[PDB]
Amino acid sequence: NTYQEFTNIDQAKAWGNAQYKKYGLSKSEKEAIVSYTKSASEINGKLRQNKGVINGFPSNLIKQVELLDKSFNKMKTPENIMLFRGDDPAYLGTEFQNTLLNSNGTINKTAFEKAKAKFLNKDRLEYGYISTSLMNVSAFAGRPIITKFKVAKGSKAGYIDPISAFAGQLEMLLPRHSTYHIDDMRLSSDGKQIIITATMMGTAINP
Repeated sequence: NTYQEFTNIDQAKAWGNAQYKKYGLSKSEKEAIVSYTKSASEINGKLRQNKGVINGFPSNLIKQVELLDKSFNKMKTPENIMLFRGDDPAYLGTEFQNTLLNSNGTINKTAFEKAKAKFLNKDRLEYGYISTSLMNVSAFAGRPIITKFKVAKGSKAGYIDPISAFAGQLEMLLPRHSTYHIDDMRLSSDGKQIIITATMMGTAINP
């Protein structure tokens, strides 16, 4: 029914750190996660390019992917929670790359209508892992698309921030090959961003 939305950075940090302490990640799992924060766009890129098939990857990358997948057996959220992600125009498709944004920096309204027609009330499968934050952090202030994921209690989700190679993102990671349903899409008050609300469902990878 209701999803916890953190409104205070220290509260979010406190809750996240308490979750992390309980996971009991293996040494190999922690290594795989640290590496993921340094090289996510590459890993996620290869997963998208190959539709989740890792057979042709280098041996070290197969091992890293298997360790990440396995880590989510220890990383579940204990409550209904709201997660946040910032994205650039290519997230909506090649066609939006050079058309979503006006010269002035606002969302083009015709491009917006094409995006809702394409995505609103539809399912979407993501082959890569999904990096998110416990809040709408300053790092995505400049990003034209904000997604809010409703993640249900018991779902695979881990607070990896304490071992991230990068600071200040309140980072919660979700499994690869996950499906979410886009419930709503609207413009922000100042018209510079698309706010998407989505309900997270399952992943097809359960090692």
